[PDB]
Amino acid sequence: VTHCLSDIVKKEDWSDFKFAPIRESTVSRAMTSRYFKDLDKFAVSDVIIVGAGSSGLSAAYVIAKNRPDLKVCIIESSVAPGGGSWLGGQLFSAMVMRKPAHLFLQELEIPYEDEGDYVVVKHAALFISTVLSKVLQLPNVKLFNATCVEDLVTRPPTVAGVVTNWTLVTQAHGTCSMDPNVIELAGYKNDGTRDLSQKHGVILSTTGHDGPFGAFCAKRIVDIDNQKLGGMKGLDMNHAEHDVVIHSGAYAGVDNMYFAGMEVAELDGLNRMGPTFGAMALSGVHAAEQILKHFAA
Amino acid sequence: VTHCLSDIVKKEDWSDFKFAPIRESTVSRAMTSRYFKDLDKFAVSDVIIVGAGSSGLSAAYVIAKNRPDLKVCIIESSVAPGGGSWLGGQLFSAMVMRKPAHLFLQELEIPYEDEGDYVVVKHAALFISTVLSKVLQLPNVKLFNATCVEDLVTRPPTEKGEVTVAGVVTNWTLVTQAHGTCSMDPNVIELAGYKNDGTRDLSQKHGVILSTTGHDGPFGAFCAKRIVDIDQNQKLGGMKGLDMNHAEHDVVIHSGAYAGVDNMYFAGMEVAELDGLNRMGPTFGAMALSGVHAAEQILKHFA
Amino acid sequence: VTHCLSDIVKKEDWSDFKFAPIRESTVSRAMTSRYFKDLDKFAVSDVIIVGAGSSGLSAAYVIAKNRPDLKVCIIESSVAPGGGSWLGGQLFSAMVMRKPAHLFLQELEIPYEDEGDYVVVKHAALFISTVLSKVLQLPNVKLFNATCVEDLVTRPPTEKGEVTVAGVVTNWTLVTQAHGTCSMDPNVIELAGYKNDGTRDLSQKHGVILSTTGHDGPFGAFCAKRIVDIDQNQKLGGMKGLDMNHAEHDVVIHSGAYAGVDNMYFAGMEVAELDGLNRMGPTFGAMALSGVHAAEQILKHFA
Amino acid sequence: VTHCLSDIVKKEDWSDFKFAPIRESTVSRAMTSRYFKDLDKFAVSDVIIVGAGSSGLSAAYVIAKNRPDLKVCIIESSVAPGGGSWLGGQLFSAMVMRKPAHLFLQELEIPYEDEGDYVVVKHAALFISTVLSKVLQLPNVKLFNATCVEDLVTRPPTVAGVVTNWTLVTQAHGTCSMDPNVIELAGYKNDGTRDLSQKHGVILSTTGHDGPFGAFCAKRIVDIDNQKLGGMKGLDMNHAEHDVVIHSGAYAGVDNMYFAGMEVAELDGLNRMGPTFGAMALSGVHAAEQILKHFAA
Amino acid sequence: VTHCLSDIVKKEDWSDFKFAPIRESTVSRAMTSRYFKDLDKFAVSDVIIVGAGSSGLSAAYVIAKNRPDLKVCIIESSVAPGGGSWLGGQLFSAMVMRKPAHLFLQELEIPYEDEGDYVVVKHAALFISTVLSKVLQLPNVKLFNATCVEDLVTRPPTEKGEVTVAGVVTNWTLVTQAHGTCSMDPNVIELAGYKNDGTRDLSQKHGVILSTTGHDGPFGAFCAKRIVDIDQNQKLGGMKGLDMNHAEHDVVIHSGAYAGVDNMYFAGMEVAELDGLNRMGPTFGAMALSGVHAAEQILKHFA
Amino acid sequence: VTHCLSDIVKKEDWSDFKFAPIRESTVSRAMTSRYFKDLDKFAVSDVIIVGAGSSGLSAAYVIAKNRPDLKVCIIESSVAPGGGSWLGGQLFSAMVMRKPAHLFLQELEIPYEDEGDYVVVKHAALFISTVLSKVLQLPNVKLFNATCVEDLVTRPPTVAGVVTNWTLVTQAHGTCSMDPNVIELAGYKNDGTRDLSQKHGVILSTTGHDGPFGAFCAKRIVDIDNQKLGGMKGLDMNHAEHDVVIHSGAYAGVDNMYFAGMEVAELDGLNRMGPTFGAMALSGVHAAEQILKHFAA
Ligand SMILES: C[C@H](/N=C/C(=O)O)C(=O)[C@H](O)COP(=O)(O)OP(=O)(O)OC[C@H]1O[C@@H](n2cnc3c(N)ncnc32)[C@H](O)[C@@H]1O
Ligand SMILES: C[C@H](/N=C/C(=O)O)C(=O)[C@H](O)COP(=O)(O)OP(=O)(O)OC[C@H]1O[C@@H](n2cnc3c(N)ncnc32)[C@H](O)[C@@H]1O
Ligand SMILES: C[C@H](/N=C/C(=O)O)C(=O)[C@H](O)COP(=O)(O)OP(=O)(O)OC[C@H]1O[C@@H](n2cnc3c(N)ncnc32)[C@H](O)[C@@H]1O
Ligand SMILES: C[C@H](/N=C/C(=O)O)C(=O)[C@H](O)COP(=O)(O)OP(=O)(O)OC[C@H]1O[C@@H](n2cnc3c(N)ncnc32)[C@H](O)[C@@H]1O
Ligand SMILES: C[C@H](/N=C/C(=O)O)C(=O)[C@H](O)COP(=O)(O)OP(=O)(O)OC[C@H]1O[C@@H](n2cnc3c(N)ncnc32)[C@H](O)[C@@H]1O
Ligand SMILES: C[C@H](/N=C/C(=O)O)C(=O)[C@H](O)COP(=O)(O)OP(=O)(O)OC[C@H]1O[C@@H](n2cnc3c(N)ncnc32)[C@H](O)[C@@H]1O
Repeated sequence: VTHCLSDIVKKEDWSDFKFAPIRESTVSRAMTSRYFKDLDKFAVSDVIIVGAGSSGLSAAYVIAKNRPDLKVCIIESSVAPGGGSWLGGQLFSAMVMRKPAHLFLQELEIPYEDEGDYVVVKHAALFISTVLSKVLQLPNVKLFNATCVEDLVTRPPTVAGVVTNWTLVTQAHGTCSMDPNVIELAGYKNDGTRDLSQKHGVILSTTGHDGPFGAFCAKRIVDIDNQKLGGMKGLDMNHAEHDVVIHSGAYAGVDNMYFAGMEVAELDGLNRMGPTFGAMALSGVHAAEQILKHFAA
Repeated sequence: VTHCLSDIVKKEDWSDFKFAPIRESTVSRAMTSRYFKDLDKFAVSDVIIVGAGSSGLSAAYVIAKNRPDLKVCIIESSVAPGGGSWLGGQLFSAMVMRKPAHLFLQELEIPYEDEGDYVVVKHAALFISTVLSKVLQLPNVKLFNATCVEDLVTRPPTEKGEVTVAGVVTNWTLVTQAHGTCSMDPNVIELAGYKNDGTRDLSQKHGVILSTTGHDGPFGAFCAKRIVDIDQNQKLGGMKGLDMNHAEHDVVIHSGAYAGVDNMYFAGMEVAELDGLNRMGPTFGAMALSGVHAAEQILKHFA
Repeated sequence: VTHCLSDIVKKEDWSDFKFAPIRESTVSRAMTSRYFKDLDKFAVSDVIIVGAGSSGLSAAYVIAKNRPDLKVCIIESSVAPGGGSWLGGQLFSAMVMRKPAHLFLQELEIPYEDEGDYVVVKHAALFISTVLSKVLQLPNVKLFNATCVEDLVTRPPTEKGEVTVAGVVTNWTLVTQAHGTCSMDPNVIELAGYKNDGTRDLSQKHGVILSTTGHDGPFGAFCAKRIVDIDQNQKLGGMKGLDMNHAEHDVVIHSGAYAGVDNMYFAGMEVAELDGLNRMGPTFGAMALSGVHAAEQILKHFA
Repeated sequence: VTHCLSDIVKKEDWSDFKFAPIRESTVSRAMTSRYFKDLDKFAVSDVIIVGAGSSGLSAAYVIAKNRPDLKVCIIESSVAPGGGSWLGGQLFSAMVMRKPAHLFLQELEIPYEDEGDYVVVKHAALFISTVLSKVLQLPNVKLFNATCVEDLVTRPPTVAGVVTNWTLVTQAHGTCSMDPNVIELAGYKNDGTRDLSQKHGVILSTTGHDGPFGAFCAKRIVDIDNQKLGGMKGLDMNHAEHDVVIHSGAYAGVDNMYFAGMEVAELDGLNRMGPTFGAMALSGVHAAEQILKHFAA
Repeated sequence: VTHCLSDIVKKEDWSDFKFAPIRESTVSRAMTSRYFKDLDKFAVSDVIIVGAGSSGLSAAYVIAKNRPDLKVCIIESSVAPGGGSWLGGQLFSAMVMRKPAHLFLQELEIPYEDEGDYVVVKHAALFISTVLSKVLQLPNVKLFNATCVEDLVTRPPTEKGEVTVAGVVTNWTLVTQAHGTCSMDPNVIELAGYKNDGTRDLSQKHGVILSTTGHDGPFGAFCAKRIVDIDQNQKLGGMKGLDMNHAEHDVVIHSGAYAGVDNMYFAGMEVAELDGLNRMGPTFGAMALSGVHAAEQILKHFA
Repeated sequence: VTHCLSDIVKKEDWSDFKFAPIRESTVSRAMTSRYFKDLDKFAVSDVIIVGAGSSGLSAAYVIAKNRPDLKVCIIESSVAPGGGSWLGGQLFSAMVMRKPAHLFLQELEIPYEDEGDYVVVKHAALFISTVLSKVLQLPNVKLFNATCVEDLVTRPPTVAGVVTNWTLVTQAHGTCSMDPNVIELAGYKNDGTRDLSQKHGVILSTTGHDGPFGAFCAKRIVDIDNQKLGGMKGLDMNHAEHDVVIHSGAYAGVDNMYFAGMEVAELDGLNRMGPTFGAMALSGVHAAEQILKHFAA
């Protein structure tokens, strides 16, 4: 039997095992210094992705892989990212993805079972953990998990950033009050006005349809903007997956604002697809394409 | 600007995009058929790992990588696996691991920042997502997430002790969390080693349970408490104060075979609860390496 | 009618008013940079005070005023500090303090009504807001509010006892209140006195914990219970009935160094829970003066 | 080592320490007598301030300091006053105030760190505790904390007072029922009609935007009055802080009614500012100016 | 068709009806002034009755009717007094009382149906509303409803026992129910018998507590549990099974002075919890008569 | 010392005390037989009063005292009747009643403190317990407490009864489902049609403004009927108490339907009065007058 310590630990009872000694504050400072550096670096971001589910992570991979220089800030309200992609339907495991979504799986080197017009990843968790791993390895991506977007930063008749807090704080806003923080989009001067020498940053909202804060940016934009929440319709896989992919990308009516995933179905009043995931990944690819074109222009 | 569909979607507006058509029942049947196959195949398992946190997943990797033929059944009560390893401390990100835990990171190809006597993974999420990915790709590993162990399957006492494990009693976590409120029976996952009359077959290797359910949360230290509750010759030590030097050392050394019960193994913070050890707070080297230690003992059992 | 802007706002409708312009990220960075500096500076503290109620804040004032060079780290689980001192009894306002506690009020310049053997501050809120203001102005005091102590950092037993304190284990209170529900690790604040290998440096003064977490609420008497839970040579006395004469006397006298644990101090109603003393109800002289007593002992330790 | 008892306690073990003996009822009566005197005195008030957060307390200081003769009744639903000013953003400590808000800090002798166009108070708690201390020391200010305004006292087509209860009672109104009390504004006779020989009292509502009873008086006035709740818009510090300060003061459509703080943003549909506090203090100053002018006329 | 306003309202549409005018503050001051007078007058009481249920209210009537000069202070945690006597069993109405409890009904002029060995009040609500009405009319009785006893005021041990009662610790019930969640101090109500230095005045009759808090609900058997919790020479018997013959007999006989504590009395179902007696279910004769028995002993104390 | 047992119990230790022996089932049957007799008798009622608070009980007394022959069915959702009349305001005790409400107190022989234009009952609980006692003593009044009205029984374009359940069942309707019972008004045949030889029964709804089921019949009538819920306005004692008394009685738009108490303020959009109780009692008297006239015609 062989493992990473086979050459270092020679006693069967592991009596010769040891860690190098440590002081508790060394650990605290190592963590906190790095988190402040993140908060400082990403206080102005090029791309803010709200929601690290299948659509948001798929988009994050394509964006960051193509433009490793861009600061991609991912805000995820739950402790565990991945949203609704840890399971298939009814607590079962298998993740069905219709072709050509398998081309995304090949790119990420995610194995699957080919069934002709669709493929199956043997566990939804395998897809999402793989995408997470690959996204997180990229140099200018930051995952702020346990952190919720509570509002939008705006400028008079565009988005200009997001308003953030610890999720557990947001969930206690009903119950002394606790202010949020802010993450700003690229493109402004120290007087708060537009700097046209800079490319404007963008928000991609991929907060799904479900859960405590589902379809968050859609509701807030509708709350402020002429626009109404379409409302997700009944389940119809052929029409739902097609429309979600096609409708994903730039939002008409607000500048520098993008959507993907099931949030698009809520906003545009499209069908839903239930336990199949091709459109989540590919809507992320589509949104990412449009976002990458914005930064190339 | 290139991506996986660049060769087949040529319209800027994606108007030429399409999925192959589908019928809803095809998707349903594709999912359900597979889940039953899993339930049928793993109804008798060689290794049952309770809790897919850092220590459980680290152990799973070492076991399954070394013995890809063993049925390794991972039961995880939460929807998302990974337990307490998606964050560092106080909702911050960085994962500190003391050397020699960095050798495990090297094996898994997880990048880190070397600070001398310890290293830092830039996000805890990077560690746990990577281990998950590599574990789940193995051919005889199954993750039953959203599924809780709520009791042990046992056989009567022997010379080895009062408690003799033979499997776990399972349910959907959401069902378990409603038991206090018409009642809903559990399922069972059995360990290898028994005949069709329920008695031991000594020609067969007995399966094992590795419990790695941590110390915290709704079901923390589950198997430790159940074993103590069944056998009053044993007691819960109770996790003591934070002391990184002593806690990480002791958790690693004390992980593995549990003295009073046969075919029963522990790793991670559940060991600290059971043996009354110190805790270490936001450092993770002992979680990975206690899993490695338990895995070694389990592999030797099957050798 | 005059106010701070009378010289720069001349329009009755304030149409000539303006702020200097600002960028949102400037504000964010101004806040976050400072909080990290605090976390870095106080990661090793000289005095850790658990609970910013009347007794904790009174102690903090005496300690920091006498020794402004000491890092005095105040951990308070609630958003608003002040604990039980924003009101008198039954939601009424007046704060009764028996003499000689009025001498403390004089030092803090808190006005009161003299009734002979006792005095009355016209609102409890006036006492606690004033002490808070004066404490927070001191240069090496830090208030980490919305932050809970959920465990102790320890070192192995010595001749001084079973429990040896070396810091506190911390988290955002809202996280602590969710532990029963993916798990979230704590942070640590360490006491002065240890080297980079985690062992004691006898050339350095050991830091101290003063626990003043009261008797009531979600985390009442936290350190008393944790110390009792770790060392079974000690037990929780349990707060007895209301008896103002005996309760206030005993709480003041019993406050200070805890007999069984080194570098550990108590004041306020937590002392009553630990030593099994009477309670006093809506009178506050013993809270302030027990803080003074504990502060004296702590200053002597550092002298 | 020296403290307030160094000349009175001479034993190291404090064995010579003693309190003067007391009877429990002496303490009870001292508290209750004073609270009834308060209830009696302030049953008719000149200024009722609803909400003791940054804006309400800032206004209370300016009003009471300039007119120490006026009965200023502060109603605060929480046990601890101070509202949302015990923290900065995301549970961090520092309180950023843009100039000229620093002139308010100088007046209250609150130390700060000067950063050019803005200043920083090292802990939000230092600002709010200092203002509280200074406000509470004034002779005709009363803080009724743990007490909630549940409704308004009115007279046919003005405000004439507030309807009060213990907050914990208000929070149980959903669950035998429990009547409120009343606090009346100055200006009426014993038959309940207007006494024009008296100056009419005023309400200043500063109940914020957040929490269990946020924007209370705004919602209730809109409920009764032609007026609609504007609804707080997205975060934009330049426009939010400017407008909140400017819009604070007398409400158009109801006589003797004033607003300040974030309640103004909800009512008038303004932007929000997130974790900066200059407009809270200065909107209170502005409202206080208008209120003081009403009582001077 | 006649009613109280027939002589002053002559219009069929009541258009000539009117109230005398009023100012809102007149009403407020009328209420608050009176409540403070109550708090001031009863701050020292002769008899403190904890719980305004059937047994407490029955005792109150007998005590106050016989000695109208005594300050009888009734503390009731609920908004509505009457405890468990607004209904019979299983939400049905009828109140069964075994003879000789019917003699109490006769004294209170409560009509009943005579069934031989027992009688029936047609609605439990009729019994409890009538006793309430007659009790509240007495000149030195005060009902502090919506007010909970959450502790006892005590003095140090004597020859009479470990626990020596000197009053009760009070708060608004809604505050007490929030203690587990900034902390809120209680008030105090003191028993007659002490001087201004808090010590006993042997020239004065000591006041008494009668606890009648039942067995059930949020604060059931409060004083029994507190007395047991303070003095470990005593234990909670625990209410046993239902046995009407033995339960009603024993509750009546065992009610009155508590053996281990001076100036302390019990009646009703709290006695069953304390002494470990049977329960009786939906019959109420023992509640009324145990109150009578306790009242007799209390009156003899003051005689 | 003398009590009801002084001639029966002669031992100081009460050792000679005894109850006559009993069998547990004797007690059960005595209770249950009587409750079924009530359910049977009142299954058709002449007057159904919904809510046994100050207004409903005041009305019940006047109705039943004048017409002891009428079956008066009082439905009360709480275990304890009395609604909001066990306390004055802010958990204080005193009950202020403006004249001429004192004439009602004299009739019920409730002592009070005369203060000129108003009187004070020393405890609200004294008023409500006295009225309860006197109402419950009447021969054809039944109090079904712990019982909630969940809906109305109707006949096509009138009320014809109420739909009832145990309150604890009603409160679990959100969580296997549990059907209600019915209480019918007098006036119908066994085929369910109107019997014009009989006087139609009436509903008086006095369910207040507050609590879990406040203003129940007002909301349900508005739900079905042309009519809108006025909504209770601000506190103004002079106008509120006058209007509540005047507006109490027959509802225009539904036949055989009456209101009194604060439910009238919700329905007709009137002011509220806070902690004064004259209008509650007198609105009950007014409603009772109209109801008694209906049964006299
Ligand atoms: C195909 C399947 N079902 C279809 C059907 O049933 O018809 C399905 O719903 C998809 O898996 C959804 O994927 P998508 O990426 O659109 O959203 P979701 O997985 O919920 O991810 C959203 C993520 O967004 C997070 N989130 C949600 N709201 C917020 C917020 N305000 N701030 C930060 N993060 C937020 C949330 O925690 C989650 O991780
Ligand atoms: C080092 C750090 N902090 C130390 C300190 O603060 O002192 C720390 O606690 C570690 O991250 C814990 O790692 P470990 O693998 O021991 O447990 P955890 O991450 O809780 O994983 C346990 C997993 O086990 C799951 N689980 C818990 N109970 C059950 C059950 N009965 N059935 C199935 N799954 C269960 C649970 O959801 C979770 O995913
Ligand atoms: C005299 C009066 N009544 C006596 C009686 O009724 O008999 C009375 O109880 C005093 O006001 C209590 O003063 P003290 O300073 O002992 O405690 P408290 O005011 O509860 O302050 C404790 C503080 O400590 C905080 N706290 C409590 N637990 C924790 C924790 N684990 N970590 C951090 N902070 C904690 C808590 O939020 C609070 O602010
Ligand atoms: C600048 C910052 N954030 C801006 C942003 O996020 O965009 C911010 O929100 C300010 O700190 C708010 O200050 P403001 O004084 O407007 O309100 P707040 O601090 O909530 O104080 C309101 C006070 O009013 C109290 N309160 C609230 N409602 C009531 C009521 N009905 N009766 C009595 N008191 C009440 C409440 O407890 C609290 O103390
Ligand atoms: C005979 C019947 N059933 C017997 C059986 O089922 O076997 C039965 O239980 C009797 O009705 C009980 O009468 P009793 O007077 O003992 O108590 P109860 O009616 O609960 O009245 C207690 C009162 O006491 C109150 N209370 C209870 N605890 C407290 C407290 N700590 N402070 C103030 N008041 C308190 C409570 O609200 C209540 O009103
Ligand atoms: C004057 C004072 N305050 C004025 C102000 O604040 O402005 C005040 O509100 C009065 O005391 C109210 O008297 P009223 O008789 O109108 O109602 P209330 O005492 O709530 O009685 C209603 C009764 O009706 C009951 N109830 C309420 N809903 C139902 C239902 N659906 N079925 C049966 N019973 C019901 C409820 O339990 C209660 O006992």
